[PDB]
Amino acid sequence: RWAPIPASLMENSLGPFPQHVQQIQSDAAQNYTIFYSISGPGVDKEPFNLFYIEKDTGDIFCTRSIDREKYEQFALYGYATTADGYAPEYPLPLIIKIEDDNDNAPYFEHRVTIFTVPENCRSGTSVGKVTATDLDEPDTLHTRLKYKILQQIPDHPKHFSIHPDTGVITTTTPFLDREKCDTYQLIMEVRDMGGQPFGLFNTGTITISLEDENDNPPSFTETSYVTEVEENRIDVEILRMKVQDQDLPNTPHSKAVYKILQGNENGNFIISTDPNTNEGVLCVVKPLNYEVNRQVILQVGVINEAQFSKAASSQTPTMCTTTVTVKIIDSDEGPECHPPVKVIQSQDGFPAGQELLGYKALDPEISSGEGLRYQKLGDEDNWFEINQHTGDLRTLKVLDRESKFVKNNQYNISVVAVDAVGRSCTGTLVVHLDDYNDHAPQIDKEVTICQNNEDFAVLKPVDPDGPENGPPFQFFLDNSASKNWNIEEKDGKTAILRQRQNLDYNYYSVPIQIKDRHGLVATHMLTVRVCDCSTPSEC
Amino acid sequence: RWAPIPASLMENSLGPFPQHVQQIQSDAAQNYTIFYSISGPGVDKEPFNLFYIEKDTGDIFCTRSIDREKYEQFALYGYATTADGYAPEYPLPLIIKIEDDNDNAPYFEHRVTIFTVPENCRSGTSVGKVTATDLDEPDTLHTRLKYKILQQIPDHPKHFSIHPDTGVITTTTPFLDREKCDTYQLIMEVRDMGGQPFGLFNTGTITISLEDENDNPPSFTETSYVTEVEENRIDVEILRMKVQDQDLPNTPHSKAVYKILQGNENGNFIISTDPNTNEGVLCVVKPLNYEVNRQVILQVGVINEAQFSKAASSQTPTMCTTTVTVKIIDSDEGPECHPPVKVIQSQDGFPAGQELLGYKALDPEISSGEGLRYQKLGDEDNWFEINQHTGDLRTLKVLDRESKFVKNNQYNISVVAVDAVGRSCTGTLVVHLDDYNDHAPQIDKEVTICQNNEDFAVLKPVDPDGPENGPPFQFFLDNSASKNWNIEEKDGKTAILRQRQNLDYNYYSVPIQIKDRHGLVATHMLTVRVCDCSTPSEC
Ligand SMILES: *[C@@H]1O[C@H](CO)[C@@H](O[C@@H]2O[C@H](CO)[C@@H](O[C@@H]3O[C@H](CO)[C@@H](O)[C@H](O)[C@@H]3O)[C@H](O)[C@H]2NC(C)=O)[C@H](O)[C@H]1NC(C)=O
Ligand SMILES: *[C@@H]1O[C@H](CO)[C@@H](O)[C@H](O)[C@H]1NC(C)=O
Ligand SMILES: *[C@H]1O[C@H](CO)[C@@H](O)[C@H](O)[C@@H]1O
Ligand SMILES: *[C@H]1O[C@H](CO)[C@@H](O)[C@H](O)[C@@H]1O
Ligand SMILES: *[C@H]1O[C@H](CO)[C@@H](O)[C@H](O)[C@@H]1O
Ligand SMILES: *[C@H]1O[C@H](CO)[C@@H](O)[C@H](O)[C@@H]1O
Ligand SMILES: *[C@H]1O[C@H](CO)[C@@H](O)[C@H](O)[C@@H]1O
Ligand SMILES: *[C@H]1O[C@H](CO)[C@@H](O)[C@H](O)[C@@H]1O
Ligand SMILES: *[C@H]1O[C@H](CO)[C@@H](O)[C@H](O)[C@@H]1O
Ligand SMILES: *[C@H]1O[C@H](CO)[C@@H](O)[C@H](O)[C@@H]1O
Ligand SMILES: *[C@H]1O[C@H](CO)[C@@H](O)[C@H](O)[C@@H]1O
Ligand SMILES: [Ca+2]
Ligand SMILES: [Ca+2]
Ligand SMILES: [Ca+2]
Ligand SMILES: [Ca+2]
Ligand SMILES: [Ca+2]
Ligand SMILES: [Ca+2]
Ligand SMILES: [Ca+2]
Ligand SMILES: [Ca+2]
Ligand SMILES: [Ca+2]
Ligand SMILES: [Ca+2]
Ligand SMILES: [Ca+2]
Ligand SMILES: [Ca+2]
Ligand SMILES: [Ca+2]
Ligand SMILES: [Ca+2]
Ligand SMILES: [Ca+2]
Ligand SMILES: [Ca+2]
Ligand SMILES: [Ca+2]
Ligand SMILES: [Ca+2]
Ligand SMILES: [Ca+2]
Ligand SMILES: [Ca+2]
Ligand SMILES: [Ca+2]
Ligand SMILES: [Ca+2]
Ligand SMILES: [Ca+2]
Ligand SMILES: [Ca+2]
Repeated sequence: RWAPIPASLMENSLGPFPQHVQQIQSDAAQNYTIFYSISGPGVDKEPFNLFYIEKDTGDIFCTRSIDREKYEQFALYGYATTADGYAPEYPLPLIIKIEDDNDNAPYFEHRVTIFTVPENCRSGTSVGKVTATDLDEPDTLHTRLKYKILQQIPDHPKHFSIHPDTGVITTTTPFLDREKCDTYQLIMEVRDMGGQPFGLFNTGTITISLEDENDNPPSFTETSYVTEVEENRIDVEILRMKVQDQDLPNTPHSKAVYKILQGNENGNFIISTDPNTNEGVLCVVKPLNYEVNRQVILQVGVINEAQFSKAASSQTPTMCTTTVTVKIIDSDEGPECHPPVKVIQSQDGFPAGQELLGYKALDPEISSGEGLRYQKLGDEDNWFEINQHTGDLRTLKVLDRESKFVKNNQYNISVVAVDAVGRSCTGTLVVHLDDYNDHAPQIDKEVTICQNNEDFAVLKPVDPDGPENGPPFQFFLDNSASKNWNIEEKDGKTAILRQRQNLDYNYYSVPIQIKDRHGLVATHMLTVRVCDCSTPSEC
Repeated sequence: RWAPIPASLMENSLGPFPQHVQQIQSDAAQNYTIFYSISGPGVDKEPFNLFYIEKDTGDIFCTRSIDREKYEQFALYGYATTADGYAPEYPLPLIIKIEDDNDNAPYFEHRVTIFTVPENCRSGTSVGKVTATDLDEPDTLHTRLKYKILQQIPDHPKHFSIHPDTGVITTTTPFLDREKCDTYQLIMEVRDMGGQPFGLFNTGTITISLEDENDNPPSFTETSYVTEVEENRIDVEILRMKVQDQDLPNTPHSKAVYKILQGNENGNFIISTDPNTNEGVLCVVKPLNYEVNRQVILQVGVINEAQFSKAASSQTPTMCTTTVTVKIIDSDEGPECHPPVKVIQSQDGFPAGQELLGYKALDPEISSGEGLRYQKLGDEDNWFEINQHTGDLRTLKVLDRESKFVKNNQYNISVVAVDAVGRSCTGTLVVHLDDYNDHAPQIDKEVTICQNNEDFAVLKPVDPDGPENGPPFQFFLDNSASKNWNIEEKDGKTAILRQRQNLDYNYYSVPIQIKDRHGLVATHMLTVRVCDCSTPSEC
């Protein structure tokens, strides 16, 4: 079957109705009469009675106006029957095609649309795309939409340009900046018919608001800073420096972050950020001493939580920094005494009535150290006497390491220094005595031996001198015990009193001399007890 | 077969070519491949390659612009065959109908055309009809013509009016006159599109020339005429009168015809029309006699060869006529003599030397008959002698009816009258004389009779007088022969000489008297001889 050739009706005909469409006719109309009849969606179906046919002339007619956008075409059947109801001709499948006119204006899905763009973006940066629906016959001039910007606000300079065919808005300058203007509005138009002035149209708004980029570093209020704090302070804020950021406030592009760049090596200072005011609070956390440093110079800088961009302040070093000089003020302190211990050395044979360098107390204000009233405290055998105005020492006794108040060969005396108000230090003074051979080997003199269980005694000398000036000892007999006693010296620190087999139960006496390593003699009278004991207790 | 549904093309398509017309498609295409092809006057016939079909898509296209006025529609055949040569479809009869736009202006067949009408016609008289060719599609606005006169010249009054739809020119007044205006021009316009101002148009001329009708009778130059001709003249023109006709000259409406209305009863005059000058020649054909009438007065009229019309001077009495007075002149004539014979009566016994009224000779100039010199000619026995002046008779001899110069009782004598110049007539005078009884019956005297074969004779008298003064006669005897002779009168002119038986052979003498009807006696002596003869000569 061949496709039917379509007759065409223009939508929105006003009249006069009934309006004429086409004329169907059959050649078999000769010889005998024929009754023309019609049927299809449009006559005996929905929509009803849109068409009808003159029973004789075969002329088709139209009873009402048609909206192409509701009905695009009608597929009908043409008939040729006769009064008797005979049917010479098969039915004619015809179609009536509804043609389109520009009876619809293109409109915008939404009155006002938003787009957003990052500031400082490249020109030709495409920002977005608009689309308008036009219900006319598609892919025809009646539907060919053309876009263009009707007006921009602020009016100049124009930063936007829309491609008329696609509807893409794009940028025209690279100089978009949120800090100069944060939002632009464009009034738009859609004209069908290819944009020719007899086209149908509507307008709409399209607001463009810029998204912020951190293209501005923060900057301090004043060009440079100065302040004051007292020495030996802690947990106190020195100053508050405020800052300016030209970007979006209360955001990582706005919030500041300070850093002490140079000057804070020891850790004396710390800086932090008041979160409610975004200023930098400078505090003292470890104390300063006026005497060591009178002036500290800090260089503090500021940065944003989030990073910098735009490539004008990014390649180049643009953290803005100011130099804050913190002055420390003087407090007149009591006296200090470091190290907590001084030490001086001397010979053990050091004479009395001598002057010796004692504890030096350094006054912090003036290094001369005068104006102080020293004072001894912990002196046992009173070896010393202090100079009240210079803290020097005067020997009273002859010094002597072998004193029963000499542990480790040292003597302890503590001194209290006092200033002209009531403040006081304390120092400890160690007296390290070097040794001299001023003693000789000493021993006990009450010897004791049993009879049938010992033929000897063991006698043990002790040189109170130092290990260098002590043993090895040398033991001599006096010949008072000529050939009734004898002594032998195996080691250099022990000796054994060998009696001879000529003994009585009595108290004999044997004089014995003993020598130190150098040759200092002592003489010792031993009273030996000769008991018939067993153990060294039964006597 | 159902009639094909036509797809439509606008003539004068600008483009863009190739342009899409319609799309042929076959249902049997889902089964196996089909290659579409078309053919008809428009593809492989004339005009060639205007159309073509995409073999697969079935779209028909058009390659060039079409002039509907060259080709009103194209009847094509669409074919759907396959590579294998199968043919699902019989060929599809298509027709591509070319639509018309108003691209032709209606024009006039001839720049200037002529029509003609007779003058003095009724208003609404149809003069002619114009037709313009417009090659556009008939029965549409593109050809719906409206006609109109743009200008008529002479400008006023407008005598013509054209019907805007049909193109028939008509008259508007009845006052058309060729003698006032012979020709009109109409400047015309034809506007298609129903004469609406955006219609196409052209102009033309239409000359109207009036046909002449005889609406003017001819009229004489002079108000009246006078002239002179000679008495007793023949075959000569008396005068030439010219005439005026304001109609079409040298035509049956101009050429004249004269007729004598009154005055020419006897037939003296005849008039005719000179064909070379159209004037009237008045002639004499029977002669005039000055003495009878000195002046004749004629009534002449003139009319046109062709009859009069318009029914204002044709229905109404308008033959113009003039009175011609023709003067007759006197001619000095010879003498005339009518009747050519006179007759006069008299007694036969009329005396000599007597005067009698004779022949009258009429001189025409003066009726006195004087100035005339008469003269006798034919008088035999000289009965008369004529008077030379006037026409009298003088008896010379005594008159006598029984004269031997008188036949039938009349006497002829001719007289010639002569005037004082030399002209002469001739006349005869018959003299019928009355009878008198002056003679008596006379007879011979020589009788003849025989004896034995005759007893009587026969004698016959003759009275020279008239039958009235003659017989019947009466015969008397003198009684000289007492009883020897006797006569009897049977008839009125008979006589028989009866002798008696007492007779002897001798020569007797018998007196016989005889009288006429009235009683005049004569005596005659007969010498009668009676011999014994036999025949009428031998004695
Ligand atoms: C006389 O005064 C001096 C003052 O220093 C005493 O000598 C000091 O002895 C102390 C205790 O032995 C030493 O203290 C240190 O202690 C830590 C742990 O507590 C240990 O790790 C160290 O090795 C050291 O022993 C101190 O260094 C030492 N000072 C000096 C200058 O020698 C001395 O003991 C005093 N005399 C008497 C009789 O107490
Ligand atoms: C219809 O009538 C015509 C008369 O000219 C005739 O030729 C034709 O055959 C008729 N129709 C049929 C189907 O025979
Ligand atoms: C520019 O950018 C917008 C959003 O990225 C697009 O919609 C447009 O087509 C062009 O790429
Ligand atoms: C675009 O402009 C028209 C002006 O004709 C407005 O009516 C419309 O609302 C939109 O602003
Ligand atoms: C688009 O929307 C704006 C409001 O944002 C209107 O002012 C404008 O006329 C258009 O309707
Ligand atoms: C300084 O320091 C000592 C302890 O080392 C105290 O005993 C003295 O009284 C002073 O306060
Ligand atoms: C009037 O009559 C003329 C003939 O005199 C026609 O030619 C014209 O068409 C109209 O009928
Ligand atoms: C009819 O009249 C017009 C005047 O507009 C002429 O131009 C034309 O030639 C025709 O004579
Ligand atoms: C008819 O003819 C005359 C000239 O004879 C033109 O003047 C007129 O315009 C029309 O062509
Ligand atoms: C009168 O006279 C003429 C001559 O003058 C004759 O010819 C005529 O016959 C008549 O006698
Ligand atoms: C009488 O007779 C004569 C001749 O005698 C004629 O000549 C004349 O005319 C008249 O008749
Ligand atoms: Ca619609
Ligand atoms: Ca549209
Ligand atoms: Ca539409
Ligand atoms: Ca920026
Ligand atoms: Ca920014
Ligand atoms: Ca910032
Ligand atoms: Ca200090
Ligand atoms: Ca200080
Ligand atoms: Ca101080
Ligand atoms: Ca010592
Ligand atoms: Ca020692
Ligand atoms: Ca020693
Ligand atoms: Ca054309
Ligand atoms: Ca046309
Ligand atoms: Ca036209
Ligand atoms: Ca006239
Ligand atoms: Ca005339
Ligand atoms: Ca005339
Ligand atoms: Ca005369
Ligand atoms: Ca005369
Ligand atoms: Ca005369
Ligand atoms: Ca006589
Ligand atoms: Ca007589
Ligand atoms: Ca007589």
